[PDB]
Amino acid sequence: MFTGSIVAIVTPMDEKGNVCRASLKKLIDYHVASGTSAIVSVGTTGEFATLNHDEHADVVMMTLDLADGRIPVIAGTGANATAEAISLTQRFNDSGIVGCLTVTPYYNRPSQEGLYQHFKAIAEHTDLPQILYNVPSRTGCDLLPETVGRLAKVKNIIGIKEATGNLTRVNQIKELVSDDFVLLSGDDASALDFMQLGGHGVISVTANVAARDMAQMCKLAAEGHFAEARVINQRLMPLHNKLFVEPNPIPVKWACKELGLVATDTLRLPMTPITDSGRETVRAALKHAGLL
Amino acid sequence: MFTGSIVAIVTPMDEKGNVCRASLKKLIDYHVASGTSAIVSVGTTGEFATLNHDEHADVVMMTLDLADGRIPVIAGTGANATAEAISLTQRFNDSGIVGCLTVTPYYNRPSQEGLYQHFKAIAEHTDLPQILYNVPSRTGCDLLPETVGRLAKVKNIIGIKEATGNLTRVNQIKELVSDDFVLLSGDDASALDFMQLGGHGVISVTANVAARDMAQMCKLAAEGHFAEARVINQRLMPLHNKLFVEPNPIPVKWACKELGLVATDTLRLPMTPITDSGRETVRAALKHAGLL
Amino acid sequence: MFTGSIVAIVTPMDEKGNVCRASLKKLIDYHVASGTSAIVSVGTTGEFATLNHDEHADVVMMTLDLADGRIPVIAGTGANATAEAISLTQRFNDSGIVGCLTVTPYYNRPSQEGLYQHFKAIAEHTDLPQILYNVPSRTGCDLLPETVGRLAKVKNIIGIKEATGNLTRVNQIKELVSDDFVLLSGDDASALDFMQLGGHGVISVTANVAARDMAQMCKLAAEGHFAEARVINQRLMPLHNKLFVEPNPIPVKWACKELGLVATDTLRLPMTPITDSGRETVRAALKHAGLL
Amino acid sequence: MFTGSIVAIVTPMDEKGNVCRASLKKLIDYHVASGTSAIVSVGTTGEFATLNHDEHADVVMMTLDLADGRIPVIAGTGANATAEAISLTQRFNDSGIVGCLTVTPYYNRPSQEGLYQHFKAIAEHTDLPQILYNVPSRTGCDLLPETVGRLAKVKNIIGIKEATGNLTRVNQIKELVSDDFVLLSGDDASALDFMQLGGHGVISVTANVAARDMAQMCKLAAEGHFAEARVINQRLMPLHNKLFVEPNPIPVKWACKELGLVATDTLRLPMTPITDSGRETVRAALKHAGLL
Ligand SMILES: [K+]
Ligand SMILES: [K+]
Ligand SMILES: [K+]
Ligand SMILES: [K+]
Ligand SMILES: [K+]
Ligand SMILES: [K+]
Ligand SMILES: [K+]
Ligand SMILES: [K+]
Repeated sequence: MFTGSIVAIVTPMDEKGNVCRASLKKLIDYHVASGTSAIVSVGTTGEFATLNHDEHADVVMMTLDLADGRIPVIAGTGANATAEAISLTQRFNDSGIVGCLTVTPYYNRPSQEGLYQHFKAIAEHTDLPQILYNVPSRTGCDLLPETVGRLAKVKNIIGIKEATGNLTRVNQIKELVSDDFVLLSGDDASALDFMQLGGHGVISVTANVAARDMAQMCKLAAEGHFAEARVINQRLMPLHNKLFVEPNPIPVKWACKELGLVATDTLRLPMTPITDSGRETVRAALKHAGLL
Repeated sequence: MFTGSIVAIVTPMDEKGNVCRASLKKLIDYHVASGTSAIVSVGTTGEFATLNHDEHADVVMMTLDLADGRIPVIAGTGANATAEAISLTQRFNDSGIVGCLTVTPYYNRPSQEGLYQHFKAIAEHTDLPQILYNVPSRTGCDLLPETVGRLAKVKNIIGIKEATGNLTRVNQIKELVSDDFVLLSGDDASALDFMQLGGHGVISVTANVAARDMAQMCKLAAEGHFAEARVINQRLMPLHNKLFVEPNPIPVKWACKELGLVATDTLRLPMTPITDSGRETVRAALKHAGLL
Repeated sequence: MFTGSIVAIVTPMDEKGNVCRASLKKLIDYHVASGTSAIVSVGTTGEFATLNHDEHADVVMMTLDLADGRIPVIAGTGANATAEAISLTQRFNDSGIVGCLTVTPYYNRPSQEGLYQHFKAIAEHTDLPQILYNVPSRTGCDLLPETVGRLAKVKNIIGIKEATGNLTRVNQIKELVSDDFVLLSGDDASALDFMQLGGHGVISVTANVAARDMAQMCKLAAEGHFAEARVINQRLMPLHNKLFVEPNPIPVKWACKELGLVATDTLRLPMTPITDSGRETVRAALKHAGLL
Repeated sequence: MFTGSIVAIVTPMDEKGNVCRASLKKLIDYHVASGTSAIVSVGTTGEFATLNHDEHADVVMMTLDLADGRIPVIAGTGANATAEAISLTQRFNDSGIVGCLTVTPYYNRPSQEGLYQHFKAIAEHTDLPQILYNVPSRTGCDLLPETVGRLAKVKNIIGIKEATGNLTRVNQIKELVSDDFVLLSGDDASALDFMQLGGHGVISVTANVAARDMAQMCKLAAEGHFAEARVINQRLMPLHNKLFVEPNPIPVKWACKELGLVATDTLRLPMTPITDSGRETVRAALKHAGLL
């Protein structure tokens, strides 16, 4: 499933920074009960940067085992070297994931033609649906609508997570792709706007702690009930902003701990513990959302 | 060693995309003959992003072997996970490198406290000198002067490669650190200005192809002869700009090939071959510098 | 009238840079026949910068006389000194204009509180409806949604022309103002998106040469027929971009000459004649729109 | 005359918002005693935006009268319409000013060809020396080095106030102009760096309140004594930053009042009185500089 509220799920850790199976179970149960459409496993919010390929595959496989067929799982699979992306994708072929979320190469700043060759090569070598991921503020490069148009002609490139926050991208892309290509926001604060312009859903950080409200917001949006959706969005807006008051996923992991969804808020370096001022901002946002 | 013209050396490849030992030897001999001060091996221009850690280590070790003590070698050792950076650095402990060039984590956008903890942990697990490297256009992170001050207190953090192109940073950093902390430019087009303000050298892309001119420019600067240095700078300014007409190191590899310094201009995806227009542009820049 | 397609009309000039009454008549007749909602007289596109207060008032009065009750006229009235804005507004009180379009002070970069006092003072001293105008790329300051919310409580501050091109502003403002407050795009390339998010119309440059299509696009948008509107917008998109290929209103005046709507494309310094390359780009855009 | 520390002098006002002659005399005497090189009258810091042209001229003429030949006076003379700039400049022909400071047109965002034609027309209608002034954060326009080169060929265009804060511009401009073209900083916080790179002085906000320190800093720079100059710079760096904690000249007027240099800190809307927090911040900066 590639529409609606999709959670960019945390990778909960114990105090030593190893994956906490019990906490992950609790989250997956929460998303199944709360109507989340799908789970993105080991994306950005899942600390893809700091897990190696083996830990990464283990978390995706644990997620699939715990989901037990009840919710679809999408794996984070991007890399900044095309061979590495291909490699990582092969590990998931026939795993039971429904698709991959693959970020533009970071740090090396490829050209548009380089992005086109990168994602074309990845798609060629799997039968899994690929969702492109554009987030220039993190990567240093910006996959432009013209190149998305080119890539959308590849049979298994099926959509994009557009995290620029630049809402003009929705209809720039839409006009260049077919009606079945999925447009997903990657920017929780602008996501409702993104859906109102023609987007199909959101791959969300806020959904980690407000799963039911996110799922209902996205359904109302899909039905065209934007005024109703916006009431929900206004209650969630402080979270949409304050989950980034310190680097993601520092705030959202602390929030999940505060709600009791995970045992510890531990992260791996270079992520560091939430500051006291951040705890206060985040808990105020949680209370605005009605969650505490 | 950590002053003057330091080349950010290309990792020359064969047509298959693997290191070309004959080409590497030819470059290293060229830098020895030309008066280059040091070699940074497998930094950004060396394709750090697309070599695996074994491949990376092999290139460093080969470079050291071929240098044969004639020219000091600094290894690129950054990572966006602190554990990974510590592992990569440990590969080189007792190798013969003189220090490490370690980039701010990319993609995961840590806080300044995160950057402090990351670089301090790395510095604690080695005796090698550490050069911090700040290049926010690539990483999504900006290591601010205040934080560089805090880190400069760690015994083996000894300098910074400042690749913002923002020349105010020179004296902002200089006032927070001791007189022996080295300030190196990471932006060829502003590097002579950077030295004019107090910087000690440059880790240079241009020096791949204008090694003697860059070493002479930097000597003239260190001696206070800025007008004479500027004449050299003006001859090189089109290369300083046009070696980034397509993503680095696409242009500089082509230029190396055109000058007969390497056998092929092959790179790894997502870097792609230079365009025809790019070739013309770089060729004009080489003609301007008097190299072709 | 403060909804639909509102034209930011050129001030047509003869070869000496004086207002050409015959050309202005022709434009006004064109807008009446083409279903334009209202005319903004001596706004940015009308060369407010280069007319003095007397020429400015004369053009607004000539526009009103030529309109002859058939189309509403809004006057550009902004200034960067609050006393000057008040002064200029008084000249129009009881002129027959329906409202004023008042830009944030330019060059002096006032605070939000300064913007609040500026526009509050202007509104206090007239009974005319005021439409606020935010265009940071020109002024150096950005009237933020919180301040718009404060100002919208003033009885005669009735709407905003939002020219940031940042579409998140639509619902940030909407949630802070009453349902009768008018939200108007000032960015033709994003205007349809702006209306789809809840905006009420556009104060448009493109409407100078595509009045009928703009009027129909905005009506379809108001009715919620966004797919139908978007077909029109895609035919107009090259104009929406290429009317800014050189500084506005250089392209649109040349376009109006090419269509025969005005006798000359003359402007006042520091605007200079369209380049040959600009003529070619603009005429290609006109042909894409079906206008030539 | 056009080197060293040039003060961008405040236009001190009474409580009604009109020029305070006693205050103006007190400032001018202060600059004479302090070793300030020249006075820019009714530039940006002098509230050019909120004085009418008669008021502006009166302030210039009063300043000249009070200077009584003891200190040279440069008039602010910019406008965003070329005709208006020519008129304002003509008011001062034979006045006794030594030159004019003329800003790039603001708001109307002319092209580089437009900027060339605007400044060349102005220079053609006077015998007075013209200092170009580039401050894109205020104007929406950036006068690039190439264009400054073209303009430097006009006999009476003799320098530039470069207020981008982008220090690469120093040597970019210097290489395109003759040795007698004057380069002045318009950014106090980077001005010592700007002089280190080859600039000839600063048109300074800080010099309103630290005139002797700024003149001594600039003398030390001209002589090549940068380390000694930097000590002065470090003492002043909090003022250089915090005189813009609220929009200029809000902080610097308050500071002048607090030091007893002017009778009131009144400004004209849309500038508003300093906030309490701003007062505390500026006061701390004055204490750091040793002035309070
Ligand atoms: K990693
Ligand atoms: K497809
Ligand atoms: K990699
Ligand atoms: K140290
Ligand atoms: K004007
Ligand atoms: K109102
Ligand atoms: K004014
Ligand atoms: K000249």
